[PDB]
Amino acid sequence: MTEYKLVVVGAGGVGKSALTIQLIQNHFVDPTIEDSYRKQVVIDGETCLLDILDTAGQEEYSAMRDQYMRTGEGFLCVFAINNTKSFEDIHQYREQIKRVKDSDDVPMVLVGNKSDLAARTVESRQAQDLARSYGIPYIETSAKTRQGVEDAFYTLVREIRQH
Ligand SMILES: Nc1nc2c(ncn2[C@@H]2O[C@H](COP(=O)(O)OP(=O)(O)O)[C@@H](O)[C@H]2O)c(=O)[nH]1
Ligand SMILES: [Mg+2]
Repeated sequence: MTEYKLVVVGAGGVGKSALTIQLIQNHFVDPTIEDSYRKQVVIDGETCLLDILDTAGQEEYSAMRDQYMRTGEGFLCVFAINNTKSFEDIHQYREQIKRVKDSDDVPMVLVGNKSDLAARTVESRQAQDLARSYGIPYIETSAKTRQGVEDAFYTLVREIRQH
């Protein structure tokens, strides 16, 4: 069976775990433990197996994180739309992924999470522009309402398929 190795990266607190648990278990929810989840799904008719690594356990740029990240095929790069720092951080996360995969074109999607919360501090247009300047998709999402959550992950699989 076709497996898709996915990795969820981004600043602590943006909703990585909430997005993953919503995708896998269909409900909304330890920010230090790092682990992988699996689930058999059908995407565009293809029955397949997602293997999802939920990163945590310190900002980033330890070799330990790379030891975990290196096995990933595609990356879900998440920020929170009310946390400007988490959005600035995407540049670094993207750089770290390119270095660990030793590639200039790694399957990746930008995810603006916490779409249910108002008074956003990152406008959609700006995030759409970042994704476009990177040549990757942008999906907005809420781990809380589930809006956009399948679109974000399934989109990542479609990027893996096309690379
Ligand atoms: N309102 C709202 N809160 C969220 C969302 N996603 C995560 N959270 C909350 O943000 C905090 C961090 O979420 P978590 O998934 O643990 O973030 P992580 O550190 O990136 O794994 C927790 O209070 C979560 O319940 C979301 O989409 N909407
Ligand atoms: Mg977490």
